[PDB]
Amino acid sequence: ISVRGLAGVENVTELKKNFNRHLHFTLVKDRNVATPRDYYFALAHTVRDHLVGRWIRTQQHYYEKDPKRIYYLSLEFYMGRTLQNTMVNLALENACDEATYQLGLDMEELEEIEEDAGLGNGGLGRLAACFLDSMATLGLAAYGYGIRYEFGIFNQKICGGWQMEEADDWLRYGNPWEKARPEFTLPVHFYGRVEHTSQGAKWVDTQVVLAMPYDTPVPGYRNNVVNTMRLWSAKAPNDFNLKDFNVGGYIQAVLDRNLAENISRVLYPNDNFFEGKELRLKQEYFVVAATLQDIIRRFKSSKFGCRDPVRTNFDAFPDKVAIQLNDTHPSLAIPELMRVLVDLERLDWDKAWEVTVKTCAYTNHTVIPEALERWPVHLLETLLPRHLQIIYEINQRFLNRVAAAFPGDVDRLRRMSLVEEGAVKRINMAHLCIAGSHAVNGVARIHSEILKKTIFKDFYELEPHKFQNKTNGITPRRWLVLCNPGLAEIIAERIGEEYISDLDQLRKLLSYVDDEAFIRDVAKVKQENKLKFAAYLEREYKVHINPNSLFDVQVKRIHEYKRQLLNCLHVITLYNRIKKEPNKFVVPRTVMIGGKAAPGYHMAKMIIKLITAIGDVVNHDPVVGDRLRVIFLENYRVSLAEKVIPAADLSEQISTAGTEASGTGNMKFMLNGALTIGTMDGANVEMAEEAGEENFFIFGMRVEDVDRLDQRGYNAQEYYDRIPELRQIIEQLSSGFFSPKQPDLFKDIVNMLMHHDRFKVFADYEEYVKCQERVSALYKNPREWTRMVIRNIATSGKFSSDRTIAQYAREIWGVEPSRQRLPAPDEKIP
Amino acid sequence: ISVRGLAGVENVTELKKNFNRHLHFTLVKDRNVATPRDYYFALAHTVRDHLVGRWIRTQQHYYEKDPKRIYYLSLEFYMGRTLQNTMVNLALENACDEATYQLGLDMEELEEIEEDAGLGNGGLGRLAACFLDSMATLGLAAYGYGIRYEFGIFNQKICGGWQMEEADDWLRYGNPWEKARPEFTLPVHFYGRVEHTSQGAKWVDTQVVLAMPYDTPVPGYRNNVVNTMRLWSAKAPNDFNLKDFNVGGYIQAVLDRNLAENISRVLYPNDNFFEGKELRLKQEYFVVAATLQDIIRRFKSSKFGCRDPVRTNFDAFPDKVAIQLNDTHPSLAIPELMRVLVDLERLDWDKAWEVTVKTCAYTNHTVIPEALERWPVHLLETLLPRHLQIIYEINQRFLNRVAAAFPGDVDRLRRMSLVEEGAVKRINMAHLCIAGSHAVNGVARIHSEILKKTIFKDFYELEPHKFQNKTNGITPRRWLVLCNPGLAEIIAERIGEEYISDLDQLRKLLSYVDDEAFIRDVAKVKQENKLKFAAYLEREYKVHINPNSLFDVQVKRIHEYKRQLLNCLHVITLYNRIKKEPNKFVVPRTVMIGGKAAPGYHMAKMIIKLITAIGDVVNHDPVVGDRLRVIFLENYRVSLAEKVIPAADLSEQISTAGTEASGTGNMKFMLNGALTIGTMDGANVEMAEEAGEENFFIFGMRVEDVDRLDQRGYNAQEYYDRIPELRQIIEQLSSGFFSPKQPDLFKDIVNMLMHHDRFKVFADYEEYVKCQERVSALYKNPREWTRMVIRNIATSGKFSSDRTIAQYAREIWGVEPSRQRLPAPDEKIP
Ligand SMILES: CN1CC[C@H](c2c(O)cc(O)c3c(=O)cc(-c4ccccc4Cl)oc23)[C@H](O)C1
Ligand SMILES: CN1CC[C@H](c2c(O)cc(O)c3c(=O)cc(-c4ccccc4Cl)oc23)[C@H](O)C1
Ligand SMILES: *Cc1c(COP(=O)(O)O)cnc(C)c1O
Ligand SMILES: *Cc1c(COP(=O)(O)O)cnc(C)c1O
Repeated sequence: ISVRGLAGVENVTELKKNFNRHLHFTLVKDRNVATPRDYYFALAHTVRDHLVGRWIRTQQHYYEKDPKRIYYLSLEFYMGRTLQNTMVNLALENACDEATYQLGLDMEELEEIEEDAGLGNGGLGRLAACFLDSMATLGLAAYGYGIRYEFGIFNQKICGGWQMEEADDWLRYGNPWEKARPEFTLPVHFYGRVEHTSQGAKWVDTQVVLAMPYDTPVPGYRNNVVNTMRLWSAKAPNDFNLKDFNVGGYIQAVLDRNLAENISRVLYPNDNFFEGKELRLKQEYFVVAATLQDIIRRFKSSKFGCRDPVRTNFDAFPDKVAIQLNDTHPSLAIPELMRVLVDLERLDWDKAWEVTVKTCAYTNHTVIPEALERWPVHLLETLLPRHLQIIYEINQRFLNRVAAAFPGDVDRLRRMSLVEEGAVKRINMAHLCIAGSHAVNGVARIHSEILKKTIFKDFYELEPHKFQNKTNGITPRRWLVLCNPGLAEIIAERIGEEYISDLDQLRKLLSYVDDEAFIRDVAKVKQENKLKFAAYLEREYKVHINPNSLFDVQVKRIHEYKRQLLNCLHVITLYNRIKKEPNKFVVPRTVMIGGKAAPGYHMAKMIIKLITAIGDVVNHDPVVGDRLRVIFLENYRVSLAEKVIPAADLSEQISTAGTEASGTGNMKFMLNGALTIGTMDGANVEMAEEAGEENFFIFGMRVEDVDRLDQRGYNAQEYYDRIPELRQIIEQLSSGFFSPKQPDLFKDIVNMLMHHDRFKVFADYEEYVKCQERVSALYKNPREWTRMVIRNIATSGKFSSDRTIAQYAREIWGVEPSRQRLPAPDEKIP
Repeated sequence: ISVRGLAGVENVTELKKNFNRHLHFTLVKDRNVATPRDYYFALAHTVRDHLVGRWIRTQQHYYEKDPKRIYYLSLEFYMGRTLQNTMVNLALENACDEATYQLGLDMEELEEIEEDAGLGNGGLGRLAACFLDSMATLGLAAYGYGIRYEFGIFNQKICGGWQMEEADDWLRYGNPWEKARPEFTLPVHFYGRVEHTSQGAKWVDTQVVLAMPYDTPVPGYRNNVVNTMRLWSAKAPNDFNLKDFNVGGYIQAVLDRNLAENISRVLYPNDNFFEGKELRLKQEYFVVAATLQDIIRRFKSSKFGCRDPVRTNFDAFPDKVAIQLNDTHPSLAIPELMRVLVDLERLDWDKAWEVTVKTCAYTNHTVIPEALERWPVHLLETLLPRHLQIIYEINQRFLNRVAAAFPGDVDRLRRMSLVEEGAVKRINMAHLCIAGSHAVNGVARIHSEILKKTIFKDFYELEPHKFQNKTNGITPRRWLVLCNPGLAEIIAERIGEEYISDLDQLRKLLSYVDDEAFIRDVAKVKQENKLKFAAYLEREYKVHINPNSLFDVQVKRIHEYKRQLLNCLHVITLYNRIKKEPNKFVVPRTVMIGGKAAPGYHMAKMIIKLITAIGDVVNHDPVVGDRLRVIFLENYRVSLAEKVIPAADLSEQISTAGTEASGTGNMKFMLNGALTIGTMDGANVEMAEEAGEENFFIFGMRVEDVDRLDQRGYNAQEYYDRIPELRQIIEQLSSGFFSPKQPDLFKDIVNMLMHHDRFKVFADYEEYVKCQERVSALYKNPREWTRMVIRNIATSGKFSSDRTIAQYAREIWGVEPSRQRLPAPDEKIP
């Protein structure tokens, strides 16, 4: 059937009875009233059973051996579905496929019932998920810590061509994967005030909110390692949240508990955008405060909570603990670690600071200013009074270091301060992170260089040793084996299975680039994937597409910097050219654009409307026929990505040079047989460098060109004046050609393009359409298109998150990865 | 060990492995980190497994045979713990005891970990629970329908002698007994308006709230029948509760979902008191609206949803459905049934009314005015516009019936109206219930008579056939076998086990009233129970009591009508007499008073303080020694009742004659070997009648005496003037003898007693203390005290809820009870 594992005789039999056990005893149903959802659940519980044994021994193992622990703090974990991924990592896929088949059920049908765990916005959250998978596969004692939102990223609906948001009630039917651990609930404090008494400061009169943990297992790839992802949920205490007496109403008090519990209610749906709301700050401290208590508790046990030098010497803390800050969201971990060490453990400031810096590391994800977290001092002042004091003290000591290093450089002083003066004083969380971390890394070579040359230039000059680079990656399990079994199979047929946990081995495929059989196969799986997607499209969304056309797709969050607008200009250009010479042959294309817009991002929502507006015109023009279709992919999310990416021919990665720190969707398309048209931005640079620029479709300005244009001054009118095709498009938009009933509907888009385009869409237009013409030429030559595809696939090995994690491990955490199988799962009950 | 079932070799072995299965796979724990709570859960899941098989076949059975279904609607189900009760009804207690013993665990220790399901205030909620147990034991196709409150009755804490309330987060660690059934979620409507169009009225522009059901199994006593209790939970839809667009904030919209969900958040903590709050009305409609949809859906299937006369003829509705309204709380079921039949099914009014009346029956629980539900018309007008219209129409037609029956009786017309004029117009829910039900019953003979003679005299004259009586009862399983195994054993030793489901057989014990062995035994188990309680007291609450004294207990909700105050007067009298003649012998007593006060009931809270204030003085007077202790039993609830009742010697049932409709605590004490001191009120009358007044300690005014006093006019001063002992007590309270630091602390109590005592505490004082002297005399004669106890126990058979349910079944529902064992639980998987 494929290499989804063995369908053993004893195990298929064992699976079936357990499926039946759960359907009866767990779901309390009988075959005569069970629905597909019930069957999905019976299966999930059956699969979940297989890793608890391993989960228990893995955690017991770490307790015995006591290795250095890695704590990955993130406010986002974009997990997606977990049934298939679990089967894959446990080598259960075929056995399960067989067992459900014999029970008369279609496993694929049941998998579609699982709800996505959408606890993330996009790239940042998905990276955390890929990292968790790699850390387990590399046998690291790692823990993912976050927040268990009861409502994840909103489900996107398109009404009248506009995006409608609706709550993502992903827990509605329950989550079979998590395990509530109410016995490990921890208290988190808010508000209050600081008392300075005799021997130290005291944080007093605080409001208490409880943090209840929920654990989800993270299985490594076929190595019997099962790590833990601990997500915190907010709960109101039953006392004060009722006991603070003297009238108000007993009923009201109880109803008001959903005020403390709102902290973990919903994920902020902003991608690369900072919104300074109090609720967000509460969420950030909540995850940090609870996590750190858990980390220290575990440490106090270790082998120090037995003997060792005897005397809680936190001198060894950094030798046993590593905390990775995914962006600045969990930045309060730095002043919180100090607070605990100084205020509670009573360590001297300098010793505490030494420990803090040595255990914390920070990962920067973007350079755009509106993504930068700058919290108003009055907010921190009211909510976290002691932390503000600690931050001022950290700032004080840091600036003294700067002054000593650059005597008289007064402007440098204000530039590096963690405190920004002005309208309202604010705290720069990025500066906080750099000062309190021993390592700061960018997510792609170009991005890391930009950090040193621009945004954090002063900090790099002060401590060059802190700055590093760790190019992002994606997990080959979910992003190849899981979503593209067909491709994984033909690759395995030639080079074996060892590449699944050693992607570099994909290079061996280079020697099949002229193999007639392989070329035919690679091309066949892509055709099958396209036919499958084309069917899914009519199944769940309904309105046909041609599977013989070039599948041109751009899927990612809607952003001005991502330039979905540039894509739109090209689509309209294609349309206008066909209308000019109807009977001229052009390579048929199905351009698919999908992605969610943050609810308050007006321009992003306007772009979605433009996309659907273009499709309304183009898709119903008889003269165009099936040569051009414009489709907006609704509710783009992890599970949808697993469907479109394997079906794509052309991957659109066209952000303005210097704006996309790295990107990861780009890597997903490369691994799945799509060719890339993009700018020299983020990881694109490293991808072209790995495959050879001749096997990549690069166009547009480079970072330097953008800077040159800025010195000069960007004037869109110029491009409008010199390019007739461009002029024609802008006039079509302006006149209502794409919005008959509301002729001025797109005035904001046009106005922006012409007068305030921070991302110079027009500047890359000419080179973009020219490059697109080259893609079409090559597509007309199936054999050569496929050969270039093989060159990309064979050279994508570097982009596996296993490589990324191995680098973090060695160059930042100080731990050694290992591909050693944990001593089987075997029963055991001590 | 006792007759808690057989500890079979194969089953104890089977139990142990399943306990281990659950500890490993379900709880994901290993013996090295498992805590008593984990062990309790492993056991609960193991026991829960044993009834799913039966649960499934019972429900399948009803589907095949299609008997008339009984729907018991109640806003309260005071269930308590369910582990032990399940073991008892499944005959698993000994096997489980053995198995956990071999696993090295103390089953009794684990049982204490289970949280009470306190979804009720007291009597009314506990009655619903006893009824569910009896209906299952009598093989009735019955369903209990209610609301799944996430917060039940508050946990009571005594601080400084005052009651403090704190949220009852009973779901904190999860509920192993329930099964969420999200697939059966139903929508409930609120607000909106009524459109009268061509062919009928339409309820439009409503706000939708979803009702998600949770099912809990209700096992019958050893007959393999497992019925269902379906509790509804409120959930906000994901659309409109987000989709009603045009600014406000996406985040806010999501947070605002906890506005629709507040409906099932908390139980109103009022016992026999009406609070006209909108949230309460919403709860009442919520349970009614969801339940009725479920009832009709099931009906449409039956055997009509196959063939029969073919044509949804609701003519057979009353032949297949019976809806019992537990008090007026679910009264909206009447106009809701009409709404559905008329507005949706399009039946003519008269046919719909015929069906409604024939399927509905109402149970009245009290005659006190402040418990009467009178909803303001403006509230129903805004929240349920169509129901108000239907109620006016029902009223209209009903009054026309009255006018035709009593021509010219204009005052009768206004008296019987469902609409009350005055300050604000209100709807009398009790009148609604009588008009739309074919049966109305009181809960004890005297209460039922009072209803016909007073409160509902006009209605009784109109339709005498509607009025009935159904004396309350308690289940002998939980209230004897479960809480008093020792007593159940010695009884079984002489007459067998058949009495557990046939309490009348207890009469056979009369022939052992002179048996020397039995007398010694009955007395021994009572002594063991007392020693056990006396230990529990120091264990969990700490401060010693003497197990050799007479255990004088009054446990029930704190009320002015229940007269805990009268008890207080007696206690103070005892104290004053000892202080007067210290060296005179008196029978030692431990008087225990426990019960919760509604949070807003000031007087009730003042009484609790008085009780603790008396104990402060009495318990620390050296001269008193161990002859008199006054203890306030904290957090009285079902699980605590299971502990004190079996340990009691004297049961205090002293409400003012005519105020306690029935009472059930009184029956619990009679069954467990306590003698009763009480007034001729509620069921007390029937209890004395069953045991013989010579074996009961009756005192005080009868209903007639109370009425006589009212004609005359009650003047407390008179009693104050003629009874020195009483005068001395009132002056002690007035002067601060019991509240040194706050001398006027009890001025409200004294003022009330002297000027506005609606319950004439003083009028029964003399006869009360005189009667108490008779109890002490008899206690001094162990042998005779015990012989009187045997006369009470042997004659309590009539008070089993099996008898009550058998009467409801035959005289109201039209179904025949059956003690036939359902065809085993045996595996099966169709
Ligand atoms: C001037 N104004 C433009 C819109 C912007 C804004 C909003 O008002 C609301 C939003 O939800 C977003 C968002 O999600 C991303 C970005 C963003 C992110 C990176 C680069 C450029 C931009 Cl415009 O901007 C947002 C902010 O008010 C400043
Ligand atoms: C005059 N006033 C007295 C208090 C009463 C009241 C409250 O203000 C608040 C409450 O929670 C209760 C309660 O639980 C029971 C009874 C009650 C019930 C039956 C008979 C007599 C009484 Cl007093 O009364 C309550 C109401 O405001 C009328
Ligand atoms: C991989 C992924 C992303 C990130 O895509 P980029 O193109 O790097 O912005 C966003 N959303 C989902 C659903 C993803 O799978
Ligand atoms: C039985 C019971 C009641 C009812 O007691 P009465 O004395 O009839 O008022 C109230 N609360 C609990 C916990 C009960 O078990």
